[PDB]
Amino acid sequence: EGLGGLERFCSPGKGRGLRALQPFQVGDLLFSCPAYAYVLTVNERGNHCEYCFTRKEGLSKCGRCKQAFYCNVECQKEDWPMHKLECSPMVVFGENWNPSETVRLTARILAKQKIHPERTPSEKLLAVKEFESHLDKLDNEKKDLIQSDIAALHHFYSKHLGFPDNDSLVVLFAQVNCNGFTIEDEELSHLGSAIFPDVALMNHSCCPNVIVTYKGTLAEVRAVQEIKPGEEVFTSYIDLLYPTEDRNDRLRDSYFFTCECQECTTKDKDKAKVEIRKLSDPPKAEAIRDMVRYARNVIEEFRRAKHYKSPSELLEICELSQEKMSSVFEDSNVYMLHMMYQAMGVCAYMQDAEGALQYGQKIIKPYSKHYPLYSLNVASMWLKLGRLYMGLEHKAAGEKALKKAIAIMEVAHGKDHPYISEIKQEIESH
Amino acid sequence: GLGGLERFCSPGKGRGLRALQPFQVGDLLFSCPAYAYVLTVNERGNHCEYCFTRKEGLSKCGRCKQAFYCNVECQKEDWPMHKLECSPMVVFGENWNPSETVRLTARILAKQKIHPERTPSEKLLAVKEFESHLDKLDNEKKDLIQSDIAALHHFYSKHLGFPDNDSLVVLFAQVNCNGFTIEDEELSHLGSAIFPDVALMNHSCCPNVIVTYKGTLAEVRAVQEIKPGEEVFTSYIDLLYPTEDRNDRLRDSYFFTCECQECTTKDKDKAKVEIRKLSDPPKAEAIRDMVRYARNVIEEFRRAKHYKSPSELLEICELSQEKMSSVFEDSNVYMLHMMYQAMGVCAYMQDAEGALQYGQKIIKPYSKHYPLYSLNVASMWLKLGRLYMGLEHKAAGEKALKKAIAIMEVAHGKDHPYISEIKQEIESH
Ligand SMILES: Nc1ncnc2c1ncn2[C@@H]1O[C@H](CSCC[C@H](N)C(=O)O)[C@@H](O)[C@H]1O
Ligand SMILES: Nc1ncnc2c1ncn2[C@@H]1O[C@H](CSCC[C@H](N)C(=O)O)[C@@H](O)[C@H]1O
Ligand SMILES: [Zn+2]
Ligand SMILES: [Zn+2]
Ligand SMILES: [Zn+2]
Ligand SMILES: [Zn+2]
Ligand SMILES: [Zn+2]
Ligand SMILES: [Zn+2]
Repeated sequence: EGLGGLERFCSPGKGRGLRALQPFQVGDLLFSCPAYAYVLTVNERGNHCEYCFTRKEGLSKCGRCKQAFYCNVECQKEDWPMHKLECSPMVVFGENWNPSETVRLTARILAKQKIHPERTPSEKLLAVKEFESHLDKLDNEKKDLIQSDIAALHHFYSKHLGFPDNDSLVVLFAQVNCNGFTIEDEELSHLGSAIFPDVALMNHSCCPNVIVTYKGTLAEVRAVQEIKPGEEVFTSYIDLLYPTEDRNDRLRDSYFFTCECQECTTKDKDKAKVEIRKLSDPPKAEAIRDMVRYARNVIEEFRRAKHYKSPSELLEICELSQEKMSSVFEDSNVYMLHMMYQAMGVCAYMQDAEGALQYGQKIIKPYSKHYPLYSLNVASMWLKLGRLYMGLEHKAAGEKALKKAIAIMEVAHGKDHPYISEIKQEIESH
Repeated sequence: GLGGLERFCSPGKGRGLRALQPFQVGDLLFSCPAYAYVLTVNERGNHCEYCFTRKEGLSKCGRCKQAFYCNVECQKEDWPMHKLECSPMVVFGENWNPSETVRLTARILAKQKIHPERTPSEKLLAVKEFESHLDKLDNEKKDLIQSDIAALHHFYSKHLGFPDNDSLVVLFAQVNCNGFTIEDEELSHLGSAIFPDVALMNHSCCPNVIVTYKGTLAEVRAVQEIKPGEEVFTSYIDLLYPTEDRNDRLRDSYFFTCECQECTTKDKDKAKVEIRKLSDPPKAEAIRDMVRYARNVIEEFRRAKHYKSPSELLEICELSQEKMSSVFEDSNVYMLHMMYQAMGVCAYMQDAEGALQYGQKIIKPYSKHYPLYSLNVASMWLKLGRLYMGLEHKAAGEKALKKAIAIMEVAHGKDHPYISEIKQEIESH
């Protein structure tokens, strides 16, 4: 059928999209869409159920592989048609079993089509076969990364899968890299990847009118602005903190397009985001271009460093970069804030909560002013800063920060969402 | 309808343009703004994308950095067309290389979607009415148009509403027949455009008007005496080559055979295929062999420029000129063509002394094979002129430049900007 209040249409310049037929207010559920295929990330095993993504302590372990946990035998046998793709190879390959998460998700996509080749209730407006691939635009270096995924697919998932032509496998991974979703928790921590066909129909905008939240394996779409009949439903694919140039670089790299919304054409927030300190002698333009290029490099340098460097060395990257940037950038600069945010996360892992709160409170005020009204990046930041206070018995500034997240999350997740209950339950704990 | 001219059906040539009032040599028949246009890739940074203004120091486009404008005025004025390529040029990167015909065709579809009514550029012949010569398309020729439709969907599928593939075949066929290539004062390629009213004029190897450009505006000026009732004729091809070579391009590219005075009588075919009668007169078959050889090496040099070094291109000319000099006189148009190519290669190596030695040899016989007012002769005088100005040979330099002014003042007009800059080159001491 068709989702009530919404209609599929061809947006001029954006291919296909989702358009509203009835008015939607801030907080209204536009539609819900169950996952077509989904996988729990490796680092969250034991904390969430494999079948329904229920976070709970004490989960029944899988007898054969011991690396898959369920709430009970109910969720176990329900997940077996998909778990059988990995249960046996995880023990046979042992340490050598390490497929990418995109390959894990793709292997279950092929499995779902094999045991359910007709339209699922997850694709009432956009079938999985209709996913745009951008195959024409794949760079040669990008083509080897997709071929390396097909090689791992045959390497790990050859037991239960009937593989189509290699041409059909290249286009399948291309669609997954464009239409794939990453499930996140309340703290915006990575929980897994999934495919939501009807949700993938919505286009991108740096000033979106809806935000996507998750209730286990079910994706919920809720309006973050006022949506009138005839207006297209827009979401955000990327982190809206960085300037127009940085945003469109991720968009062109990962999705093969350049955003042309109000923010991207006028560069309104580019002044406040690339904020410069107006000392007596204003920094020359070349001194600004050098620091911005320096800031983007060290941000990518920190991403590689986390994979193999000690926490004390990751904190040294932040404190060194902050010194070099503080000569030109004000503390409200998004690059200064990013490094300070990474330093806050490293302190939270070393359980130096006092040091993380000094970073969290410093950045929270300038952080929120660069985001939309109801943003999950701001809500999760208030949650992280909130729960750190509750562990140090600072329940004054703790519940004050938690109510800020609840205010934003009640619009994004909804008032009945389970995340809203647990945060209220954390303020009740005396 | 344009005053002084009328659209009519020429017997044997479909439709054409006919004059109603007398026109003197140099009179502007009409002017026509471009319907769709595109700047060639190799002239970016030298000319504005919107108005083809040649100027140093052009504002670069922030998003793609591969599109230059005079100012933000011309930038946003070209945005309804530039947005078709701005984003894909960065996304595709190195792999973005559509043919210029596809670039121009993609902008035609953009113009018709935001302006489906009659434009002031089609006061006598609409774009929909362009002849297609679809019946005459060879099956192998159909593969080049299908290869262009494939690239059209491949590169311009984001902002374009594509009709049926049948409607796309007929569209590219119209572009290949009615398309124009904008040239500068040296007849160097600046881009492609569509001038509907200008495309109405038929071809003749002795034309009465010549088409010049003032930025993106095409200007038509008479090169002969035009009486009321006479059809307005232009030239589609380079009038240097013999009748057989000329009509081969016409049947290949425009699917017709010219039947003007030159083609029916072959008057200049004797002087163009001039043969030197040494003591033992060259055999008749030896002429057919050298002519076929000369036409082959001309196409052989055409492929070589795309991937061979300039020092190797000069070896192709000097080798062919030696073999041809046994039968052909130095005034032969085939000898002149290779010498013209050698002159251009020497000018790229900045060996202007070596290029001037070729230029002076060919300039006098070159002009005698062309009409009185021909841009091919004007541009040749311009290249020879400014080459002297770089070597401080301003005597023979301004003397060669005054020859271009004589021809260009009739073709381009006395108010044309090209006439001002060359006068500024003689005034610069
Ligand atoms: N704001 C935007 N402007 C132009 N293209 C956009 C866009 N937002 C999304 N897209 C396009 O949509 C793709 C994301 S998947 C979203 C659905 C897609 N339009 C479809 O119907 O298949 C991207 O590859 C991008 O090319
Ligand atoms: N001298 C000539 N003799 C015969 N046909 C000619 C011609 N010059 C042009 N043509 C014809 O006209 C086409 C050129 S495009 C210009 C206009 C065409 N008469 C029209 O109907 O709109 C050629 O491709 C050929 O079909
Ligand atoms: Zn469960
Ligand atoms: Zn198992
Ligand atoms: Zn944007
Ligand atoms: Zn301009
Ligand atoms: Zn651009
Ligand atoms: Zn002729």
